[PDB]
Amino acid sequence: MKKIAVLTSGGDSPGMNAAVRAVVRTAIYNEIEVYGVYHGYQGLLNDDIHKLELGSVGDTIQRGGTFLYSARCPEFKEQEVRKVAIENLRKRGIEGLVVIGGDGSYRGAQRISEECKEIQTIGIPGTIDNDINGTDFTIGFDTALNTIIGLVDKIRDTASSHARTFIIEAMGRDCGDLALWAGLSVGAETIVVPEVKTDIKEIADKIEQGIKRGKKHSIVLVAEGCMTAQDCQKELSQYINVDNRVSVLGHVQRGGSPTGADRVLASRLGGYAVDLLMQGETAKGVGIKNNKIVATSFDEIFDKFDYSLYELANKLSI
Amino acid sequence: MKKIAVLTSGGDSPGMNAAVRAVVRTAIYNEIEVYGVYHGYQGLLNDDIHKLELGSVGDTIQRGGTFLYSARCPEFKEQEVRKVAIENLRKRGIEGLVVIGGDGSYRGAQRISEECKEIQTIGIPGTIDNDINGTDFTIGFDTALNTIIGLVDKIRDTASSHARTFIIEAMGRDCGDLALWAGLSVGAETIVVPEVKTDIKEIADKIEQGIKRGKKHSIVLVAEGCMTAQDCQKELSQYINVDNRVSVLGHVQRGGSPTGADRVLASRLGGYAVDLLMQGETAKGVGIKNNKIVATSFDEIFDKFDYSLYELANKLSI
Ligand SMILES: Nc1ncnc2c1ncn2[C@@H]1O[C@H](COP(=O)(O)OP(=O)(O)NP(=O)(O)O)[C@@H](O)[C@H]1O
Ligand SMILES: Nc1ncnc2c1ncn2[C@@H]1O[C@H](COP(=O)(O)OP(=O)(O)NP(=O)(O)O)[C@@H](O)[C@H]1O
Repeated sequence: MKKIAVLTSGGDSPGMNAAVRAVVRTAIYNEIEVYGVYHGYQGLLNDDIHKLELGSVGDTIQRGGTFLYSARCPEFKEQEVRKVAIENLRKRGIEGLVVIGGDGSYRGAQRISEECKEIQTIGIPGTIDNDINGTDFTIGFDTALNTIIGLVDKIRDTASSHARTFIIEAMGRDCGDLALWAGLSVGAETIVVPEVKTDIKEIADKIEQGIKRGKKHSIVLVAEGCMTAQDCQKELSQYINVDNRVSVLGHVQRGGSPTGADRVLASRLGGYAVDLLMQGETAKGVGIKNNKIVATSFDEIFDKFDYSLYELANKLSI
Repeated sequence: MKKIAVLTSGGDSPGMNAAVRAVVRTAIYNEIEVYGVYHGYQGLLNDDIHKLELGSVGDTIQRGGTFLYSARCPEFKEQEVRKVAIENLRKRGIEGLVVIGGDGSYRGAQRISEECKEIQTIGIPGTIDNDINGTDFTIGFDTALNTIIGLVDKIRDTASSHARTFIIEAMGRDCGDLALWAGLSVGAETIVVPEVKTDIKEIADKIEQGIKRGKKHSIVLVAEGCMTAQDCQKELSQYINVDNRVSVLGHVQRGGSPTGADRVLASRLGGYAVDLLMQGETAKGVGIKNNKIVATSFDEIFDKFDYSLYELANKLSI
């Protein structure tokens, strides 16, 4: 393991920079040359590979997004195209490749191990979802959660007092963890998530039942996987008279400085990824499982929901 | 278990309110009457006990500190004094008492179980320290960590550019976790903690060795357990010419809105505490051990340091 490349792919999440920083610093410290791949897997095809120094990642740990960029490269689903990406690494004597992204970007990394015995591949879970296997939390999740806390606190403060209701759309993809954790933290009366059978009657039953009993504003937190905020406002107007503040949080949830948890967590995994490449291991995602740093094969990853925590959220509301 | 009292003791930490909120809501939901004890154990002697309703804890989850207050009651170390506190609960038909504080406040709770078979006692780890046994993190730690991130980022931004060095004092008590996690997150070149043998020569060796090699500012993060910030500035002037920004963070670290992690973590433990009182258990601290909610006897608690994570911090700096 004498040369390592690293790349960022998929949705950008807070701590991607810290993770890169960790990989670069760890590698150079172990006398490995490191190459920054720009623009996700698009970069990989464009031969947008550049050698990185210790200074390349100064003043980054606190930075939102990724300083190598990210892309969608839907063409990376093809053997023939991926051939051109492996050559670009092959020709340059790169033996290890580190991928920081979601479960989609992992699949790309799994392929490269399958289609090139010469390149070791490791995955680092840079995503907001908490959707990734073999890790309890992903790098981005804790930051997003607070971003939602904050923006909710701001909708509250910038609102008319006539507003009884806050139908708030939170980002995950197919995973209701964000909305459950965010819902709990802003003390939301309803939480709508793809994992629990959603009773709109019951939710309107509740809003009518406790506001009009003297509640300032109820807030409903909604997982994008489950439905849109406007959908929830539509479906709730089917029982009850409410249209008060359909706030569609969106891509702001992806931005902002990583919180402490993500910087630390990113750094540990960024390091670990480098250790495992030197150990000669491959085709694994790294993570934190039961407060323990671990590696899980891309096999096991592609072959979570705490209903307890959800029930508690509802105990705490009424 | 028909009546529960709850109290906050010791240093106030972010999420104490969320924890109370959780206890109150959970108890009432299970048709238990709940009593708010004001001013820590001082309240307990003053008979500052008041019945709480669901509304008593509205608009609190996001609030810093505790709305029942906290006190130092050094007199609570005495059998005779504690007699008067047990009567005050005894006379009122209170069968369970919930204590939210540090390991000091736990000891008080352990006593009451030992000196009253009639009152079940549970402890919830509301403290910044991360000093408490049977829990990986305490309620307050994640919030504090970001408070340090933020205030450091502000010292940076509000500083002259002539300043090469930032000797920053972080709060823990006898535990260097905060300074290690904070140190890592602001990318600090030195981290001074009570657990590792501190080489001041080596630290000045490093500042001289890399600033004067073109580094804007080095930051040194210092655990209060280990030494004062001024002590570190003094001891460093014994090798090298530096006195640039001895910022003594202090009690601001205790304040501020809890982050997401602490609200959630507080809520889970606040609930769990109530469950365990109904289950008939006693003299335990609750917590989260290897991503699992657990209870540990006050016995085991009074009978952590990741040197790996510390080593990584130093790999990532130079
Ligand atoms: N199933 C797949 N097979 C091969 N390559 C893939 C696959 N899925 C994704 N990729 C490649 O990796 C990129 C990742 O896209 P995407 O699935 O949006 O990222 P993600 O890593 O899941 N992040 P997020 O969108 O936050 O979940 C795609 O643009 C492709 O370039
Ligand atoms: N060893 C003890 N025995 C009996 N009572 C105690 C003991 N230590 C503390 N107390 C009581 O509990 C309070 C807690 O004080 P302290 O040790 O400051 O709190 P803590 O819970 O450790 N929080 P922190 O200061 O953040 O660590 C004291 O003021 C006493 O009222």
